Amino acid sequence: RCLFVCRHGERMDVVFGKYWLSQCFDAKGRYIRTNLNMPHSLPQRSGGFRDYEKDAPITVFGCMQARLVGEALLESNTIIDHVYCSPSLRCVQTAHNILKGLQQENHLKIRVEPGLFEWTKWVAGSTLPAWIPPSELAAANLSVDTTYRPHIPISKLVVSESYDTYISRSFQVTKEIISECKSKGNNILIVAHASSLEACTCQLQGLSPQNSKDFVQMVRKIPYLGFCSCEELGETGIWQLTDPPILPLTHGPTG
Amino acid sequence: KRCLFVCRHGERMDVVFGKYWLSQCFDAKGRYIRTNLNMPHSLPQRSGGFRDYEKDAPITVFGCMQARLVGEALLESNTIIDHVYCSPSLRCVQTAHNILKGLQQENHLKIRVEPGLFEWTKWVAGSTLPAWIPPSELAAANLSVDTTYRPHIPISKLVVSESYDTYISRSFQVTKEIISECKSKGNNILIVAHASSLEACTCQLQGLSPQNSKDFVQMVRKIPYLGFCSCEELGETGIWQLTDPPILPLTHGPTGGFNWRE
Repeated sequence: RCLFVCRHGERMDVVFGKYWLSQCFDAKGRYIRTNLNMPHSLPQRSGGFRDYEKDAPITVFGCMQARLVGEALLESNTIIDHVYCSPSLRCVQTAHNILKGLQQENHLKIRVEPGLFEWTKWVAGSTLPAWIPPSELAAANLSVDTTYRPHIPISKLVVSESYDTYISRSFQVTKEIISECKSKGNNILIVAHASSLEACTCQLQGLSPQNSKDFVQMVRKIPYLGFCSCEELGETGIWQLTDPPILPLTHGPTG
Repeated sequence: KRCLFVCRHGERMDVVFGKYWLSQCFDAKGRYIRTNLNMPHSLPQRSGGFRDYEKDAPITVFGCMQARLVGEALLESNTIIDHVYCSPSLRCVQTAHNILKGLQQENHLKIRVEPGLFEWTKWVAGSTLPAWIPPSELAAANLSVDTTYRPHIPISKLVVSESYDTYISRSFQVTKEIISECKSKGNNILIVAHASSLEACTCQLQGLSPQNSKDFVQMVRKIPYLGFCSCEELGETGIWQLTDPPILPLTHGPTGGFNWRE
């Protein structure tokens, strides 16, 4: 029926900088917040807090951005039946807070899908980031499904992949996600990255894939929690872009 | 100890959505139809209709949240607030109200609306002051305002298109009046007002020399929303000095991407 793709919320490493860990972790590794936009606590990572370097969480206003989207979906009576998300912490946290706003934290389990991760050229680093596994996510108070079997596993991701690769696996996973939810529920929410909003949806329309230049141009346009929607053309296998069921979310900075 | 806290209002509708945010939000009949998640679900009705919003804009949803977090931080630091005053601008009143909610003092503290805390009237467009909402109408619209309170500088005493050092002066007098009336009835005072107010209300209180207008404006434009400065007094002396704020600062960025799509 309907596919909703949206981008994650505000990130710590963007608002507070590349050296943000020095602003919230002391010598002994204790978390000490220095700003009201930093969350009261952060999950423990199986490996230490330097794993946050490559996999930063969302800010307190990131949680709000997500929650308002959640609440907006509830106010418009848009029922989400399954939620998928990228393995990035920021994406999981965004997905979780959308559910809080949806009043469905204790009825839906988020399906962490590595195939939804962004184009690996934009990794700020040499290797893939250490992601927090589903089991360890659930224990950090994020509503994930430890049962879920990913269509693309972590090992299948090529470090520093190419445009054609990324676009291809984006299409496969979306197609796969669309298949395994046909029998169960009407609407599907993907919570992922700016790139995901374009790559995952381009062929869904039946329109030819735009080249990498016109794709970067399209990706820089998407805001935090930027939210798009696709409707199924009867049962034709092509989906067209609909007007989203909620209003857009715009705000400035502190100044 | 005895502290004075001065903080700027939260994010404004007319900055985020522009001078003509009304044309977006209100239809021909005067019905409020929000077009963004950062717009509140409703707005208070005004005496002269929605066109009164032109020069007295409300805060945004994120503006409300900013105020809420600051209130919650104050509660977490165990900072008791005994009195709260605000500029008569709707944005300041609403900011103060949401600070009280985070503080869990909505139904205990009553905000004192004080026209002398209003910003420099040179920044008001036209040759006429904003159609402010009176305290009685404010209470009726769910903002914990003190209807009893009698302002030190009423609306009629405000000079339209006033000069810098006049603004500087009345800011100084009003702060001193506010301090003086609260001396016997408690310790900590919160003032919720404008960017200019942080330097204006506290400069000469600390004996410091006010800056000239040009240097003043430059400083003013750096103060973030809910920017929060603090002053402490040495016992019963009337000598005030700057102190570290008893809460953390608040910083966040914009929504990003494009402002307009499709």
